[PDB]
Amino acid sequence: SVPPGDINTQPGSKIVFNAPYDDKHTYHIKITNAGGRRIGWAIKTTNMRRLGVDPPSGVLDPSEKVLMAVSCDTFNAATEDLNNDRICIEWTNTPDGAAKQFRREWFQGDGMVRRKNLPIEYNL
Amino acid sequence: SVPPGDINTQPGSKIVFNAPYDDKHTYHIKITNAGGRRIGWAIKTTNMRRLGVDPPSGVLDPSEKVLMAVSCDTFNAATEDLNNDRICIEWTNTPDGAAKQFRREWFQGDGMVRRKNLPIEYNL
Amino acid sequence: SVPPGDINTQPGSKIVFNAPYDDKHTYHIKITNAGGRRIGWAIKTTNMRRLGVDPPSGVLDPSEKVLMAVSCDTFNAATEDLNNDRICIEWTNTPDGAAKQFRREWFQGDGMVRRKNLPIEYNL
Amino acid sequence: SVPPGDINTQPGSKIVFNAPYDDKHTYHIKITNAGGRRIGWAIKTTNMRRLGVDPPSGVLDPSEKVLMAVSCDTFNAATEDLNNDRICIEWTNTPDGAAKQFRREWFQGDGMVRRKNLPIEYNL
Repeated sequence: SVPPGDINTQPGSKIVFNAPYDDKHTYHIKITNAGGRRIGWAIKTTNMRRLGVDPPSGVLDPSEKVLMAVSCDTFNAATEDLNNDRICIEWTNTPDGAAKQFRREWFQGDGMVRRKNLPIEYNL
Repeated sequence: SVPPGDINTQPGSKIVFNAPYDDKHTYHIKITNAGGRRIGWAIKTTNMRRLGVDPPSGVLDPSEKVLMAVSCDTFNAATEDLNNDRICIEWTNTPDGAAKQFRREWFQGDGMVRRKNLPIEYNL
Repeated sequence: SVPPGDINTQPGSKIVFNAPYDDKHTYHIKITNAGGRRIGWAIKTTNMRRLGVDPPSGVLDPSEKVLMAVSCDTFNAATEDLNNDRICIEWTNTPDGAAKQFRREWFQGDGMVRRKNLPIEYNL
Repeated sequence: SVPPGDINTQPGSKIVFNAPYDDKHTYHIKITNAGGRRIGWAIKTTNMRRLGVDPPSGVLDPSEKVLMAVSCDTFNAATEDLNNDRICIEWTNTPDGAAKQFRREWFQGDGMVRRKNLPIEYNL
């Protein structure tokens, strides 16, 4: 079809997790549909074990926005890696007559898919 | 960046596998860079067990073309599923000064990725 | 008297506030008495208006620890200064036979006072 | 950093103000840097109204010394408080490459601060 529009994030470059890490911390993100047509987006992390999202996917009209929540479980910054965590944002436009309900398919089918990465910075 | 150009396939819609399935059959595909800029492409199947590709990924200048070979091992069209096989083609443009050598990364970064599906039709 | 012992913080260098700034966010800090004797500590910020602490002061035995909560009200990262916020930690040892209850006086007295700074980093 | 060195005073324990109190009396103090490194010092009184200092703060190399002048305005011993006056001496070491010029900051900063009290004795 036609390349999708951009989205806006807050933060818009990274995301910092401040210690101490001995309690489930919950940060937030603002997704904003900068685009002209609707969109479908979905999130992917690098640590299903540690991080958590919700909601993991959705539909946004244009100029519409959403607030999703990232979680971080406890852990041991001493031991684990901290340079390789990331937050992945995928989105694409929605099929000519779509319903407000995310449909995985949209990605699977032939078409264009956009990305954005939000890396996690661990602050000790 | 900028949405990638289209590619051309032969076949361009599906791909049929004719029985009997008692040997390893080897079909072919023609990928053609219809685009204006170089591209990086890579293939994904739905049955790592049954199908096989080669080469699995590459770089194509514009108007350049390639011939890849699909394989199909023996099996038992009685017992297994045949409605769910697929061939996946992913491609994207290449970084402003790239070396002719596919680099996975190209996909990983933030940006645009195109896809095309070639479904496998089993003919009994 | 005798120079006070060190304390440990989590984080231990700075503290990041991630946008968006349209909701009161509440971060935490871990203070830990690395010292050999009891201590009295108290906190000072640079923006009584924006930030907030609690508890603002206390007493910690040795090896004892505390968790204080920093708050951040809403604001307008476009208007305000963001390079000049700081978190101040002051502590000193306690009088030979003290009761666990912070006493301002301890500072006002004759002897030694230790300071540690936690600067606030605003992440947009 | 590192705990500061001691200083020496003359007097070194108190300071007496002899009546009559019907005129501005001007006493003196000798501050002496007993320490190994430079220092920054500053004075605080308990009666901005009655007492006065000058100079109020300075820098002293090691073994260097200074003479500051305390003032005492007229008043009415017969009724005013006389048990609560004090003279406060604060000092700390100076930043590795400092300019002989007192900088308030030094105190505000990340480090240790020493005190010494000179109480005022009113002699009737």
